Amino acid sequence: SISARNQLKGKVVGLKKGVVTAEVVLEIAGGNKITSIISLDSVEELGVKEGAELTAVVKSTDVMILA
Amino acid sequence: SISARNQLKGKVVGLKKGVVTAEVVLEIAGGNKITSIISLDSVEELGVKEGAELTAVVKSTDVMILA
Amino acid sequence: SISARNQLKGKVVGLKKGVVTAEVVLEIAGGNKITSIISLDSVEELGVKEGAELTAVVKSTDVMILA
Amino acid sequence: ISARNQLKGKVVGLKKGVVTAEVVLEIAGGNKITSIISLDSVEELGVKEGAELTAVVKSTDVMILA
Amino acid sequence: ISARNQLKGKVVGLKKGVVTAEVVLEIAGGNKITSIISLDSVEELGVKEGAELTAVVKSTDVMILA
Amino acid sequence: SISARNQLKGKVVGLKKGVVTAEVVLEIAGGNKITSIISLDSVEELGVKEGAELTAVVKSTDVMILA
Ligand code: MOO
Ligand code: MOO
Ligand code: MOO
Ligand code: MOO
Ligand code: MOO
Ligand code: MOO
Ligand code: MOO
Ligand code: MOO
Repeated sequence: SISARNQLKGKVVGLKKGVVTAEVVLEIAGGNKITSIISLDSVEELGVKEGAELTAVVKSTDVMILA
Repeated sequence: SISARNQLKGKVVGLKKGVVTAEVVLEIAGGNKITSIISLDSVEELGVKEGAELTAVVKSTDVMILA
Repeated sequence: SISARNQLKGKVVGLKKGVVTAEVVLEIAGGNKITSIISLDSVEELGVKEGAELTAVVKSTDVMILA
Repeated sequence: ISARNQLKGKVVGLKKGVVTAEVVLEIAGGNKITSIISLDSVEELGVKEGAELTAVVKSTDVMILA
Repeated sequence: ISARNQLKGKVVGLKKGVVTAEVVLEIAGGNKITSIISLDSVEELGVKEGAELTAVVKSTDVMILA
Repeated sequence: SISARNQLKGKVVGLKKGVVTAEVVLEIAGGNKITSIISLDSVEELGVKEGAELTAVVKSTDVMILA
């Protein structure tokens, strides 16, 4: 119910922990890949792991268009 | 060749022009929908129209994770 | 259950609808005013109105420090 | 500045990485604000625990949860 | 402020919508900067053509093209 | 050919690699310093190095006005 209009359901296939940030790579429907860099705290708090089923969220105003 | 790690190839199915911004809705592979709000200038300059084939770009650091 | 680490509860004191986006000002702890600019579409589906209790959400990576 | 979200608080956490850094400020009512910025900024503004600072956020970066 | 991108320029365009507004500043070397902010900010900072202002951008929002 | 309206040409004067992200400082017209924090992965694939000419890109919606 949050306004972010892009919610892409997917599966974690890559995970890399840094000191402050984290990188979560999801395999989503149709064969596309989504790359997320978020805080390492949210990554540990949400219990993300390779194979977990997750949703990638993106606010519309953060989406560019390439012709 | 730009760093934005999320490039989702798709087809414009919705277009709405505002005064300063624009909303471009793409149908992408696998049946997902992407919603873009960008400037109405880039929308007119790139020549976006319903049915055009476009790529949605999203910088990794703008992607959240929902468990 | 989203990685976005900042989630500030409040009540809607401001609502302005545009053509593509819309403005939502929430009053949070301490009378602090939070202003959110989102899609017109999102406000309508989330049924936002003056007095509604909603939560404002911000990804850490959008949060700057002013000294 | 144009960013309309400016919240005053007290540094209650600071995590320094290699490129970025986390600052956790406690603002009015016990809410905590998490900010990830550049290490460079954390060295230059003078950020440390106990310090009073303001969290700034651009409106268009704020989502709404119903 | 922590945002490390602060470019000084002169307002050469201003477009007012209902909720947001476009400001186009000309900075050093003829480059133009496009910024979409809240109408509210455009009314309060005092933005108009000819005015000198600074464009601010957070590092983590800047992409790189090779 | 991307909607991102700000594209500032420059030469790399700064490069710092982290674990998940990396920092790139470009020198543009007027000696102005632009700092970009992106994914470590992106810097490696784009082969970024001191002295490289690259273009910094920013979406309008991330650009604030300081008075
Ligand atoms: O309606 Mo949104 O929060 O700009 O995707
Ligand atoms: O040094 Mo990081 O890759 O910002 O945790
Ligand atoms: O490497 Mo990026 O520009 O943070 O997606
Ligand atoms: O009033 Mo708009 O929908 O920001 O052009
Ligand atoms: O970058 Mo976060 O971990 O979604 O606040
Ligand atoms: O008017 Mo702002 O810079 O989108 O908060
Ligand atoms: O990410 Mo910064 O250090 O607020 O420009
Ligand atoms: O919001 Mo834009 O039209 O990608 O600069």
